[PDB]
Amino acid sequence: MIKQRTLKRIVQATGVGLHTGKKVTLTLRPAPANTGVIYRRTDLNPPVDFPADAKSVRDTMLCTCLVNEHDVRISTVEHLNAALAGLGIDNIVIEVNAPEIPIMDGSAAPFVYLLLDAGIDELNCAKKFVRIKETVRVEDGDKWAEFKPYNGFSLDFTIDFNHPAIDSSNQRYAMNFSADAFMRQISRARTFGFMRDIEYLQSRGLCLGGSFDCAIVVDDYRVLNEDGLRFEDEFVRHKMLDAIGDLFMCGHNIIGAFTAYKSGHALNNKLLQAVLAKQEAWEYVTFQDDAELPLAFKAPSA
Ligand SMILES: C[C@@H](O)[C@](C)(NC(=O)c1ccc(C#CC#Cc2ccc(N)cc2)cc1)C(=O)N=O
Ligand SMILES: [Zn+2]
Repeated sequence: MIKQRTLKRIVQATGVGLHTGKKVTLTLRPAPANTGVIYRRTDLNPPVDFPADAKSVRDTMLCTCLVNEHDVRISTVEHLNAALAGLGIDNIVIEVNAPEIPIMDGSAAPFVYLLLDAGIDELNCAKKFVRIKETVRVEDGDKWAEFKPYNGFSLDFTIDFNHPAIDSSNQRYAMNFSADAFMRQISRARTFGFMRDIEYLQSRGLCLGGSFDCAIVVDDYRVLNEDGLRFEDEFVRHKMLDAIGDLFMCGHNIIGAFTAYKSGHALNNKLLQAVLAKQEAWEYVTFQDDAELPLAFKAPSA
Protein backbone atom coordinates (compact mmCIF):
# COMPACT_ATOMS: atom_id res chain seq x y z
CA MET A 1 0.00 0.00 0.00
CA ILE A 2 1.09 3.60 -0.43
CA LYS A 3 1.05 4.88 3.09
CA GLN A 4 0.58 8.19 4.83
CA ARG A 5 3.77 9.61 6.33
CA THR A 6 4.62 11.56 9.45
CA LEU A 7 7.87 12.43 11.27
CA LYS A 8 10.00 9.90 13.19
CA ARG A 9 11.03 12.37 15.86
CA ILE A 10 10.36 15.81 17.30
CA VAL A 11 12.70 18.51 15.96
CA GLN A 12 13.12 22.21 16.67
CA ALA A 13 14.70 25.33 15.15
CA THR A 14 14.75 29.02 15.90
CA GLY A 15 14.64 32.06 13.64
CA VAL A 16 13.31 35.57 13.33
CA GLY A 17 9.66 36.43 12.69
CA LEU A 18 9.30 38.57 9.55
CA HIS A 19 6.64 40.73 11.25
CA THR A 20 7.77 41.00 14.85
CA GLY A 21 11.52 40.85 14.29
CA LYS A 22 11.64 38.58 17.34
CA LYS A 23 13.15 35.17 17.91
CA VAL A 24 10.64 32.42 17.15
CA THR A 25 11.04 28.80 18.21
CA LEU A 26 9.61 26.31 15.74
CA THR A 27 8.80 22.71 16.87
CA LEU A 28 7.73 19.93 14.46
CA ARG A 29 6.00 16.83 15.88
CA PRO A 30 4.86 13.42 14.54
CA ALA A 31 1.10 12.88 14.31
CA PRO A 32 -1.31 9.95 13.82
CA ALA A 33 -2.94 8.86 10.57
CA ASN A 34 -5.65 11.10 9.07
CA THR A 35 -5.04 14.05 11.41
CA GLY A 36 -3.44 16.07 8.62
CA VAL A 37 -1.28 19.19 8.95
CA ILE A 38 -1.96 21.31 12.04
CA TYR A 39 -0.35 24.65 12.79
CA ARG A 40 -0.40 25.55 16.45
CA ARG A 41 0.33 28.73 18.41
CA THR A 42 1.78 28.05 21.86
CA ASP A 43 2.31 31.72 22.74
CA LEU A 44 -1.42 31.98 23.51
CA ASN A 45 -2.76 30.24 26.59
CA PRO A 46 -4.49 27.98 25.97
CA PRO A 47 -2.71 27.04 22.71
CA VAL A 48 -4.65 27.56 19.48
CA ASP A 49 -4.74 24.99 16.66
CA PHE A 50 -5.15 25.87 12.97
CA PRO A 51 -5.80 22.80 10.76
CA ALA A 52 -4.53 23.45 7.22
CA ASP A 53 -7.71 24.05 5.21
CA ALA A 54 -8.33 25.96 1.97
CA LYS A 55 -11.26 27.85 3.55
CA SER A 56 -9.21 29.09 6.47
CA VAL A 57 -6.67 30.89 4.33
CA ARG A 58 -6.34 34.66 4.21
CA ASP A 59 -3.89 36.47 1.90
CA THR A 60 -2.34 39.28 3.91
CA MET A 61 -0.12 42.13 2.72
CA LEU A 62 2.92 39.98 3.47
CA CYS A 63 2.82 36.23 2.94
CA THR A 64 -0.31 34.27 3.97
CA CYS A 65 -2.17 33.53 7.22
CA LEU A 66 -4.53 30.83 8.58
CA VAL A 67 -7.48 31.92 10.76
CA ASN A 68 -9.74 30.30 13.35
CA GLU A 69 -13.39 30.94 14.26
CA HIS A 70 -12.48 34.07 16.22
CA ASP A 71 -10.07 35.55 13.65
CA VAL A 72 -6.94 34.79 15.63
CA ARG A 73 -4.16 34.16 13.08
CA ILE A 74 -0.94 32.40 12.35
CA SER A 75 1.11 33.90 9.51
CA THR A 76 3.86 32.97 7.04
CA VAL A 77 2.93 29.31 6.71
CA GLU A 78 3.29 28.82 2.98
CA HIS A 79 7.03 28.29 2.57
CA LEU A 80 7.06 25.57 5.24
CA ASN A 81 3.87 24.17 3.70
CA ALA A 82 5.67 23.90 0.36
CA ALA A 83 8.43 21.85 2.03
CA LEU A 84 5.77 19.54 3.54
CA ALA A 85 4.45 18.93 0.01
CA GLY A 86 7.99 18.55 -1.37
CA LEU A 87 8.95 15.88 1.16
CA GLY A 88 5.57 14.18 1.15
CA ILE A 89 4.62 14.74 4.78
CA ASP A 90 0.88 14.06 5.38
CA ASN A 91 0.38 14.28 9.14
CA ILE A 92 2.27 16.70 11.34
CA VAL A 93 1.91 19.16 14.19
CA ILE A 94 3.83 22.41 13.69
CA GLU A 95 4.13 24.64 16.76
CA VAL A 96 5.44 28.15 17.16
CA ASN A 97 5.65 30.23 20.30
CA ALA A 98 4.74 33.30 18.25
CA PRO A 99 2.12 34.54 15.81
CA GLU A 100 4.14 33.51 12.76
CA ILE A 101 6.42 30.85 11.30
CA PRO A 102 10.07 32.09 11.16
CA ILE A 103 11.01 33.53 7.72
CA MET A 104 14.47 31.90 7.66
CA ASP A 105 16.36 32.87 4.49
CA GLY A 106 13.08 33.51 2.60
CA SER A 107 13.03 30.09 0.89
CA ALA A 108 11.90 26.56 1.80
CA ALA A 109 15.39 25.04 1.95
CA PRO A 110 16.04 25.43 5.71
CA PHE A 111 12.76 23.59 6.34
CA VAL A 112 13.95 20.78 4.07
CA TYR A 113 16.96 20.08 6.25
CA LEU A 114 14.82 20.38 9.37
CA LEU A 115 12.32 17.80 8.07
CA LEU A 116 15.16 15.47 7.08
CA ASP A 117 16.48 15.64 10.68
CA ALA A 118 13.03 14.51 11.89
CA GLY A 119 12.92 11.42 9.64
CA ILE A 120 9.95 9.64 8.08
CA ASP A 121 7.51 7.25 9.67
CA GLU A 122 5.03 5.39 7.48
CA LEU A 123 1.58 4.86 9.01
CA ASN A 124 -0.68 1.93 8.15
CA CYS A 125 -3.42 3.90 6.38
CA ALA A 126 -3.76 4.69 2.69
CA LYS A 127 -2.54 8.04 1.43
CA LYS A 128 -5.40 9.82 -0.35
CA PHE A 129 -4.73 11.86 -3.51
CA VAL A 130 -7.01 14.38 -5.13
CA ARG A 131 -7.37 13.42 -8.80
CA ILE A 132 -8.61 16.11 -11.21
CA LYS A 133 -11.44 14.97 -13.53
CA GLU A 134 -13.04 18.10 -15.02
CA THR A 135 -11.14 21.20 -16.05
CA VAL A 136 -11.52 24.00 -13.54
CA ARG A 137 -10.52 27.59 -14.11
CA VAL A 138 -10.69 30.76 -12.07
CA GLU A 139 -9.81 34.28 -13.05
CA ASP A 140 -9.23 37.77 -11.73
CA GLY A 141 -9.31 40.16 -14.67
CA ASP A 142 -6.14 39.59 -16.66
CA LYS A 143 -5.05 36.87 -14.25
CA TRP A 144 -6.14 33.25 -14.28
CA ALA A 145 -5.40 29.82 -12.84
CA GLU A 146 -6.57 26.40 -13.89
CA PHE A 147 -6.34 22.71 -13.22
CA LYS A 148 -6.64 20.07 -15.89
CA PRO A 149 -6.71 16.25 -15.85
CA TYR A 150 -3.26 14.72 -16.16
CA ASN A 151 -1.80 11.52 -14.76
CA GLY A 152 0.86 13.40 -12.86
CA PHE A 153 1.49 16.78 -11.28
CA SER A 154 2.82 19.52 -13.52
CA LEU A 155 3.04 23.28 -12.90
CA ASP A 156 3.31 25.99 -15.54
CA PHE A 157 3.81 29.44 -14.13
CA THR A 158 3.96 32.74 -15.88
CA ILE A 159 4.73 35.94 -14.04
CA ASP A 160 4.69 39.28 -15.75
CA PHE A 161 7.34 41.50 -14.48
CA ASN A 162 8.41 44.73 -15.89
CA HIS A 163 11.19 45.28 -13.57
CA PRO A 164 14.54 45.94 -15.06
CA ALA A 165 16.07 43.22 -12.97
CA ILE A 166 13.81 40.57 -14.39
CA ASP A 167 14.59 39.75 -17.99
CA SER A 168 12.18 38.38 -20.58
CA SER A 169 13.72 34.90 -20.72
CA ASN A 170 13.02 34.53 -16.98
CA GLN A 171 9.28 35.01 -16.59
CA ARG A 172 8.08 31.50 -17.04
CA TYR A 173 8.94 28.30 -15.31
CA ALA A 174 7.56 24.81 -15.95
CA MET A 175 8.28 21.61 -14.09
CA ASN A 176 7.06 18.11 -13.52
CA PHE A 177 6.82 17.81 -9.80
CA SER A 178 8.84 15.35 -7.79
CA ALA A 179 10.47 15.47 -4.39
CA ASP A 180 13.92 15.58 -5.98
CA ALA A 181 12.96 18.30 -8.44
CA PHE A 182 11.39 20.40 -5.69
CA MET A 183 14.44 20.14 -3.47
CA ARG A 184 16.90 20.90 -6.29
CA GLN A 185 15.12 23.42 -8.53
CA ILE A 186 12.68 25.17 -6.21
CA SER A 187 13.41 24.89 -2.47
CA ARG A 188 16.24 27.47 -2.43
CA ALA A 189 14.38 30.18 -4.38
CA ARG A 190 13.83 33.16 -2.09
CA THR A 191 10.94 35.53 -1.58
CA PHE A 192 11.44 39.04 -2.83
CA GLY A 193 10.31 42.57 -2.22
CA PHE A 194 10.66 46.21 -3.15
CA MET A 195 12.96 48.24 -0.87
CA ARG A 196 10.85 51.39 -0.64
CA ASP A 197 7.81 49.32 0.38
CA ILE A 198 9.81 47.47 3.04
CA GLU A 199 11.22 50.81 4.23
CA TYR A 200 7.72 52.16 4.55
CA LEU A 201 6.33 49.12 6.37
CA GLN A 202 9.17 49.34 8.90
CA SER A 203 8.52 53.04 9.52
CA ARG A 204 5.14 51.92 10.84
CA GLY A 205 6.61 49.14 12.97
CA LEU A 206 5.82 46.40 10.44
CA CYS A 207 7.98 43.84 8.64
CA LEU A 208 10.49 44.32 11.46
CA GLY A 209 12.31 41.06 10.68
CA GLY A 210 12.99 42.03 7.08
CA SER A 211 16.64 41.97 6.04
CA PHE A 212 18.78 41.03 3.05
CA ASP A 213 19.23 37.72 4.84
CA CYS A 214 15.56 36.82 4.40
CA ALA A 215 14.66 38.18 0.95
CA ILE A 216 15.81 39.36 -2.43
CA VAL A 217 15.40 43.15 -2.24
CA VAL A 218 15.29 45.35 -5.36
CA ASP A 219 15.01 49.09 -5.76
CA ASP A 220 13.60 50.59 -8.97
CA TYR A 221 16.60 49.40 -10.98
CA ARG A 222 18.40 46.36 -9.57
CA VAL A 223 18.83 43.63 -7.00
CA LEU A 224 20.49 45.09 -3.88
CA ASN A 225 21.67 41.83 -2.25
CA GLU A 226 25.49 41.84 -2.68
CA ASP A 227 25.64 38.19 -3.75
CA GLY A 228 22.85 38.68 -6.30
CA LEU A 229 20.54 35.85 -7.35
CA ARG A 230 20.76 32.10 -6.70
CA PHE A 231 19.17 31.45 -10.12
CA GLU A 232 18.66 33.78 -13.08
CA ASP A 233 14.94 33.14 -12.81
CA GLU A 234 14.82 33.01 -8.99
CA PHE A 235 11.70 35.25 -8.87
CA VAL A 236 9.45 32.90 -10.84
CA ARG A 237 10.90 29.80 -9.16
CA HIS A 238 9.81 31.40 -5.87
CA LYS A 239 6.29 31.98 -7.21
CA MET A 240 6.25 28.26 -8.06
CA LEU A 241 7.34 27.43 -4.52
CA ASP A 242 4.47 29.63 -3.25
CA ALA A 243 1.96 27.84 -5.57
CA ILE A 244 3.00 24.40 -4.23
CA GLY A 245 2.49 25.69 -0.68
CA ASP A 246 -0.88 27.25 -1.65
CA LEU A 247 -2.16 24.03 -3.24
CA PHE A 248 -0.99 21.81 -0.38
CA MET A 249 -3.34 23.76 1.91
CA CYS A 250 -5.97 21.06 1.22
CA GLY A 251 -3.63 18.57 2.86
CA HIS A 252 -3.43 16.28 -0.16
CA ASN A 253 -1.20 15.91 -3.19
CA ILE A 254 -3.16 16.69 -6.33
CA ILE A 255 -2.95 14.67 -9.52
CA GLY A 256 -3.46 17.11 -12.38
CA ALA A 257 -1.98 19.88 -14.54
CA PHE A 258 -1.59 23.29 -12.94
CA THR A 259 -1.29 26.35 -15.12
CA ALA A 260 -1.37 30.00 -14.06
CA TYR A 261 -0.82 33.46 -15.54
CA LYS A 262 0.06 36.21 -13.08
CA SER A 263 -1.46 34.18 -10.27
CA GLY A 264 -0.55 34.49 -6.62
CA HIS A 265 -1.76 33.44 -3.20
CA ALA A 266 -5.32 34.74 -3.54
CA LEU A 267 -5.95 33.25 -6.97
CA ASN A 268 -4.31 29.88 -6.32
CA ASN A 269 -6.41 29.45 -3.21
CA LYS A 270 -9.45 30.57 -5.19
CA LEU A 271 -8.68 27.77 -7.65
CA LEU A 272 -8.20 25.26 -4.83
CA GLN A 273 -11.63 26.07 -3.37
CA ALA A 274 -13.31 26.12 -6.77
CA VAL A 275 -11.99 22.64 -7.53
CA LEU A 276 -12.98 21.23 -4.15
CA ALA A 277 -16.51 22.74 -4.21
CA LYS A 278 -17.30 21.28 -7.63
CA GLN A 279 -17.94 17.69 -6.55
CA GLU A 280 -17.79 16.17 -10.03
CA ALA A 281 -14.57 17.92 -10.88
CA TRP A 282 -12.46 15.75 -8.56
CA GLU A 283 -12.16 12.46 -6.67
CA TYR A 284 -10.00 10.85 -3.98
CA VAL A 285 -7.78 8.01 -5.17
CA THR A 286 -5.44 5.61 -3.39
CA PHE A 287 -2.73 3.25 -4.56
CA GLN A 288 -2.75 -0.35 -3.39
CA ASP A 289 0.14 -1.42 -5.53
CA ASP A 290 2.93 1.11 -5.42
CA ALA A 291 3.50 0.59 -9.16
CA GLU A 292 0.37 2.63 -9.85
CA LEU A 293 1.96 5.64 -8.16
CA PRO A 294 2.70 8.30 -10.77
CA LEU A 295 6.38 9.25 -10.78
CA ALA A 296 5.66 12.76 -9.47
CA PHE A 297 4.83 11.48 -6.00
CA LYS A 298 7.60 8.95 -5.45
CA ALA A 299 9.44 9.08 -2.12
CA PRO A 300 12.45 11.45 -2.05
CA SER A 301 15.88 9.87 -2.59
CA ALA A 302 17.33 11.72 0.41
C1 LIG B 1 6.88 37.47 -3.12
C2 LIG B 1 5.51 37.70 -2.48
O1 LIG B 1 4.57 36.76 -3.01
C3 LIG B 1 5.61 37.52 -0.96
C4 LIG B 1 4.30 37.94 -0.31
N1 LIG B 1 6.71 38.34 -0.44
C5 LIG B 1 6.87 38.37 0.89
O2 LIG B 1 6.16 37.75 1.68
C6 LIG B 1 7.92 39.17 1.33
C7 LIG B 1 8.66 38.78 2.44
C8 LIG B 1 9.71 39.57 2.89
C9 LIG B 1 10.02 40.76 2.23
C10 LIG B 1 11.11 41.46 2.74
C11 LIG B 1 12.15 42.16 3.24
C12 LIG B 1 13.15 42.94 3.66
C13 LIG B 1 14.05 43.71 3.99
C14 LIG B 1 15.08 44.59 4.38
C15 LIG B 1 16.31 44.54 3.74
C16 LIG B 1 17.36 45.33 4.18
C17 LIG B 1 17.18 46.18 5.27
N2 LIG B 1 18.18 46.94 5.70
C18 LIG B 1 15.95 46.22 5.92
C19 LIG B 1 14.90 45.43 5.47
C20 LIG B 1 9.28 41.14 1.12
C21 LIG B 1 8.23 40.35 0.67
C22 LIG B 1 5.89 36.04 -0.64
O3 LIG B 1 7.04 35.64 -0.49
N3 LIG B 1 4.80 35.27 -0.56
O4 LIG B 1 5.01 33.86 -0.26
ZN1 LIG C 1 6.81 33.26 -0.82
